[PDB]
Order: sequence, then structure tokens, then C-alpha cells
Amino acid sequence: SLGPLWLDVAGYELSAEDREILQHPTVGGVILFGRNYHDNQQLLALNKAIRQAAKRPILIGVDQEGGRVQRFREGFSRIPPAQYYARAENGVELAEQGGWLMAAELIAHDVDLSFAPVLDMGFACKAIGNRAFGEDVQTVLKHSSAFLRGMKAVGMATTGKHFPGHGAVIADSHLETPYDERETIAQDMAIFRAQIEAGVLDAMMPAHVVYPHYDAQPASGSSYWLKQVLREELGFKGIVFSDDLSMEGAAVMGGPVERSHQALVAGCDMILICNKREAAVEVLDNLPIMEVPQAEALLKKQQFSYSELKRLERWQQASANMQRLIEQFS
Repeated sequence: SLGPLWLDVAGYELSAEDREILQHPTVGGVILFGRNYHDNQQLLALNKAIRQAAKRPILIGVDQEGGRVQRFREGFSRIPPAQYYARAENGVELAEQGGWLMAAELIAHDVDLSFAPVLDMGFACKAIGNRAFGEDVQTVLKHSSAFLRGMKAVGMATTGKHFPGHGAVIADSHLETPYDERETIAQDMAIFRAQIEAGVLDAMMPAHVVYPHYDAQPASGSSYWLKQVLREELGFKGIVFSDDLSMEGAAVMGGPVERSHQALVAGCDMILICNKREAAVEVLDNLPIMEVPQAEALLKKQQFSYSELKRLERWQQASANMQRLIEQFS
């Protein structure tokens, strides 16, 4: 946890190469993907090996939102798209069950966190779509707050995304980066403001999106968005993640070291390099050695097995209810 860099590994088992890189002090976390997941026991063994190799505490994360974004499916409870909760008569009750269930099952497999929830507003952006909890401020706040309560209940740190709002993003040929040209994104940012003020977000992941009325840089590499707005105007005190620095579609920001430097200078606490071991190594070989002690707040607060979890009536009911919810609106 102590170093700023999150990286990833090639497959189902840790390689000798992986074990060495995990000991580099600049490393703070491992992000897992579908390619790292075969089955429950293999996942437990992988995470055990990551923790053994690291020696010191290290973060293990995954994108596990439900619906279209659920990396670990086989042998896990299926979690619905975030959109479904508000379509039910007891959406707030069910959203809390979804957040609790998703989180509990990750903790049972030795994962610290999921990069969730989505706080984006509306379904019109193809990349977001039914990953959003609703189409208006109240609906998003109501159901995302519930989902957050569920995650917190089992001791999982929360991550709001994609700040300052990905709900209305366009990614055609007008600009070289996905963009939102609205003169005001007040409604979208109001959601983030409300959740920051309620004190329920441990971390934030910014959008790799340009908001040209506001600033030239994608929010994820923007000193305006990540310092002036997120810290000074909104008062956020948690961890700021970068976007995946292995990609920058405009291709104007230089190599991985330059991109990493800009994310840190812009206001990111931790940086992510996915799918590109050679880029991660270049960053490791060149970045100053730094520590992110405040990131220890992201380590999970509970430990239990999947067997133990299943003895809870809470699990029995949540898992059954999530299946019924999926069947209801699919």
C-alpha cells in the first residue's frame, strides 16, 4: 500500500518475474482483470501469493460493479447492473444488498477493494449506460448511497467515479479525447459534491475526459480538476487515483514516465499502469521513491472465508434477491 503505483500481472499464477516487481517500494497495489480469474480457489491462491511476495501490506483491487462490469463471475453471485436497483419497488433496500454482497464476496476471496461505485448521471453515454444508478441527481444519490452503505458495512473502502462526471461524454471525431462540451456540468458535479460532503468516499477515480469550458486537460491529468476543484472547492480528503496511464488517446503527453509525473503533479496520490509491464518497469526505474501512508485507509477492515460468509442469512437472502432482480429486468 505504501508506494503509489498500481500494476497488473499476466495470468492465473504469480510468475517469478511478478514476485520481484511486487517488492519494489514504488508498488502499492495490484489490479486484477478477467485474465487473472479462472476459479475461486485459484483466485485465493493468487492473492495469497501476491501478499506473500509483497511481504508488506499491499492493495489488491478489481473493477466489480455488477452488470457489464463484473470481472469475477463464475463461482460468485451475479450482481445486476446498477441501473436495476431504482427500477424495483424497494430499490434502496436492494442497492444496499448489492453493495454488501459484492463487497463481502470480494473480501471472502482476499481482495481489498472494488473500484466502485459509478456516480455518473444518465444512460446516454454508451461506455456508461446501465452502469449508472439513475438519470437524475436524486435517483443517483439515493441508490448509490445505499450501495455505499453496503460496501462500508463489510469494511470495504469506497471509490467514486468518474469525477467530475462521465454521464454525458461524447467520443466522436470532434476532439482527440472523449469530451463534454457543456457550458455547465453542475448537476453531474452535484452528485460528487454531495457524496464528498457526506464523508462516504474513501477514494476518487477521475474521468479521462476533457471539459473544454473548464480546462484543456483530461480531468485525470488536470491540475484544475484534481486540485482546485476536488481539493479546494469540494474539500475532498481521500485518495485520488489516476486513470490508466497506459493509455492516452490524444497521444500528446509523452511516454509513461512523463504521464506518471503529470498525474502526480496534477494531484493524483496513486497511479495505475495496466496491460504494459514494460511501461510499469520504466516508471519503477525512473520515478523517485515515494510513500503514500494515507493509502493504508484503503486496506480491507474485515477478514472471513466464503464458507463463513454463506452462513449469514444476510448472504442467503442477498444472493437470492440479486438473481431475482436480474431476472426481473433482463
